[PDB]
Amino acid sequence: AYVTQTMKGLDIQKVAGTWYSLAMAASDISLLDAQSAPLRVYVEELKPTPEGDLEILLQKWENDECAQKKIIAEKTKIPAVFKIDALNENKVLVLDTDYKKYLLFCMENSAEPEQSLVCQCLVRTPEVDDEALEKFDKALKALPMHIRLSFNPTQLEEQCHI
Repeated sequence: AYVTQTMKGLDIQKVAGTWYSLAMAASDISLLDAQSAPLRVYVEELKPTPEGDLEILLQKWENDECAQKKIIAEKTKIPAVFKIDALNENKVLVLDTDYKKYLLFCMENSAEPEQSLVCQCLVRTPEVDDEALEKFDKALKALPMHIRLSFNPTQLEEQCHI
């Protein structure tokens, strides 16, 4: 069995500083509603707090702007579930990350958000390569996303559009 959750001992501290969004996708277009969607962001850099939580900032596509999203993520003691409590977020589930090479986690916020669950697999892979994508076919792609998004690694080396 190749696990199927967050890994136990999945310490977000193990994924700190790089996140490439090979793809971000949503289970229901509602978490993905909008040409750019609110929870459809690619990650530029993670800044793990001194060790209590992991504070990671990312880039967001706006018709013309670069909006930025806040991820404050603590599962309790802080391993892989986090409430980020900004932009309709309150709980994040990281199913994988640097424990395999890729990361799997979506944002959503408990009130009636499970129809808000949009997983994001951040990359680092042994290449900024669809490696997370094939593994997406399985990671977050392993599922039947209803709005699904994936970009190439070539631009992943650039922030926003510039």
